[PDB]
Amino acid sequence: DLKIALIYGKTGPLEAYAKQTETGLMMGLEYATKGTMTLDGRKIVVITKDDQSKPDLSKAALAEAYQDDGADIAIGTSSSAAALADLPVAEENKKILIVEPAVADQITGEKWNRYIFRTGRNSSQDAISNAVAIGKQGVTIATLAQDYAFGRDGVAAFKEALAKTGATLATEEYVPTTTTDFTAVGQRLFDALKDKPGKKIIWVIWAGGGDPLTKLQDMDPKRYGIELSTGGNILPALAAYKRLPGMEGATYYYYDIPKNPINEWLVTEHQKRFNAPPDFFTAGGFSAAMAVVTAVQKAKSTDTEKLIAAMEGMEFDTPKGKMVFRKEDHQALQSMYHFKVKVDPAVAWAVLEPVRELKIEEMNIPIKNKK
Repeated sequence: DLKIALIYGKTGPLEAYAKQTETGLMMGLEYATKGTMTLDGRKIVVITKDDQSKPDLSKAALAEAYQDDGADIAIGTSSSAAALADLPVAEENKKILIVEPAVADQITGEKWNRYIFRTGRNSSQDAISNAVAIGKQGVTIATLAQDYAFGRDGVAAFKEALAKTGATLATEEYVPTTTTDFTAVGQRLFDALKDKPGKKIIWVIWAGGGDPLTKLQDMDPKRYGIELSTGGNILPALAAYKRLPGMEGATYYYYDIPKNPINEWLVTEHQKRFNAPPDFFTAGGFSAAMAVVTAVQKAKSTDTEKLIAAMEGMEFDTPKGKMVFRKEDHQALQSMYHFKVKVDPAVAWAVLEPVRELKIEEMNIPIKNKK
């Protein structure tokens, strides 16, 4: 009777992540309902739809969920390109789509509509949290990014947040997306910082292969008194960070950082069931579960207009503590975590030790959905 559709890239390149989203969603619904899978008398049923991270298949799966399966609400999807394609389907069917995990800023910006909410963090939250984490008086930063919208828009968001922190931005380098040799750009970055007083940091934003952090580290930035910094990542990706002891940045999640009853249960039970800790996608799927149950409980209905009214400005509890759907753009505001890398040779990933929890009010996330 409460029918939730999960759209996810169960097969294809994002398979591993999609499976984690599903695990988090089911564990979150279990937690929220004390294992009953019922809410105010309604049995909760989850319908999963594999979109193969293909946008045309995603649009069709979501329509099918709303129209054939009678889903009351949907959560999706793994690929930002698929999620962006899906947004008009929510509007056409007058049903809510809770976006999770897709991060693309445009989902709550230029391409947003009133039926779209998002529990996943957006790419602006990633960049901004990094600026707030590392930006202080006595710090000078140079940035390295790929020459494409993700890189440029990420550095733009970082730069705007950094301006209020007391840190100075010395230079911005943008290199072809396919760059694998960082010798030339590395030297420009080092030359831009080496004579500055105080602390000097190269902050990197990068998607895909190329391994700029390792390649810059191989050039020995410490000889110029320069530190490297980048955002956090999923556990398999953190293996590479074992080469960067003491590196700081900000992350969406690391299992051992948040200390709250929800995360405590999630971590303990996930380890018991699967012999591994929860990751980004697990935490986000859980957050989406909690958003749905809190909304339906508050609305006392699955009517879409009642759900929108209930969800705008709505606080809900997650493994990351409190999240709130901002009324204007329906983006979940949420904590982010300033970390410092610790290298434990017995652990497969670099350990992200807590420096500070960046609370919701510590980050100004721009509102970009005004047309």
